[PDB]
Amino acid sequence: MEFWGVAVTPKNATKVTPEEDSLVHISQASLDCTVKSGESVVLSVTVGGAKLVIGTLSQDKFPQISFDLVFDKEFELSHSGTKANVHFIGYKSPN
Amino acid sequence: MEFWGVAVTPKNATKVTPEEDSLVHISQASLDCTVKSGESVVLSVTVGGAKLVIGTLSQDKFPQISFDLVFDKEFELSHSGTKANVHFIGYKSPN
Amino acid sequence: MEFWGVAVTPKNATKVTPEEDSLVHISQASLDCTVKSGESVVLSVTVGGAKLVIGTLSQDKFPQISFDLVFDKEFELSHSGTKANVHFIGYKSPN
Amino acid sequence: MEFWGVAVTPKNATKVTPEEDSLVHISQASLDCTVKSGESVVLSVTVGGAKLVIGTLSQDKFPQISFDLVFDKEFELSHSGTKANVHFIGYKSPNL
Amino acid sequence: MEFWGVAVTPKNATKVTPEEDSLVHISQASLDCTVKSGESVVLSVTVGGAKLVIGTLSQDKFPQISFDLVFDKEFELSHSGTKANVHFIGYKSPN
Ligand code: NA
Repeated sequence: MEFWGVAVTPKNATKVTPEEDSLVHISQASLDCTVKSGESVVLSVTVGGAKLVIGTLSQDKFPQISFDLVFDKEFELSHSGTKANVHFIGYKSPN
Repeated sequence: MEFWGVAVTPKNATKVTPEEDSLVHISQASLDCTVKSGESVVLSVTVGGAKLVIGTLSQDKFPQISFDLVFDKEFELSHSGTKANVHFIGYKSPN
Repeated sequence: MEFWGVAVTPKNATKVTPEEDSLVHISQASLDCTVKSGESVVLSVTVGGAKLVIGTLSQDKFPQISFDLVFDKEFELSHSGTKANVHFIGYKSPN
Repeated sequence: MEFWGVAVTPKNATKVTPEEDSLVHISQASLDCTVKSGESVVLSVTVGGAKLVIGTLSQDKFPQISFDLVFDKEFELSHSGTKANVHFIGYKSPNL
Repeated sequence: MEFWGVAVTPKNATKVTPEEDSLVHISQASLDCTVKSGESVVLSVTVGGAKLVIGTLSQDKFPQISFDLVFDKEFELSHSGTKANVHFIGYKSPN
């Protein structure tokens, strides 16, 4: 098992490609605020053309979420925030 | 292990059948809001005869829940919301 | 591993008996509201003559709790609510 | 694996000794209120002469915490509350 | 597994170097308040050239976070608080 993480900025999708026979586990998403805002930051993941909401963050009420997410194939993280980045952390492991 | 997720819309149940000798793990349920609302979105699962509440979401107070649920047999997810979908995410694994 | 859950009603204790060499894992407790109420719903477990509080729920502030509880021997669940049931969910696994 | 739990009262530190080659996993701490109060109940553990905060409870805002704590050796639980007990629950398991 | 915990003070980074083929699992971060404050305490970790936000604590709203973090190599913890320490707790295990 190895540390993994990525910072996802406004208006940009991050593609993540697990290595063959490996997984990416996402444990947490946290706001990295840029400008003070009450905006709702909707987190999404796209896997094989399906886009699912994985939570809503906000600076004042929901600054982070703890998760038990597992990805065996390529996925794309994105969010609706414009006044924050979202930092995803977890780990890689064999599958 | 493999990524798993489903979107559950108002009024309709989603029936999920774990593959033979496999499990579905549900890790999170998150609101995908359609219209701004303070409604309570009661989440239920039906397994065998039995329907159980697995949490209450709301756009403003409880927009997601993190879970450690495991299903070995057919189950049905539904919710009482009318102004949001609920997106369930987790993973499949053996056993 | 197998799905497990129980509904615990006002004023009544629910007894749960793990089979020999099995465990019951409780993952979640959620309010199943009957009448709208601000009451505090204190959750208890009794195991071998010890009674312990395992959380306090409320419809408005704490409608559910996520847990990592393990029971290898008979136990009883009860709560102090009168305007809701509490639905406990998790799984059985080998011990 | 086996159920484990202990009640920790005001002004009483509780020593817990895992069995040899075993661990205690603490999964939850919950307030067992005695007198209605907004006090902050700071939970601490001491292991090997180091005392660390494991969380803060309160009757109104934080009545419980869910944990993934593991202790392989003797430890001591304590808290700062005077108007509640704290109930700690989890399990024992082998640790080889 | 073995108990692991560290106290991280204002203005000081804490470097951790796991043993080879071992990991540090961090399970929680909690404020150890020094003076009453509503400050936001932003938690960060550095792993090589990466620096990621791992949550935001506050004495009044977010005094602790529970998470599932894994570090296999050197890392450094820090936070932006000035009116509290942050206590990070988890366990060491083989990798
Ligand atoms: Na399994």
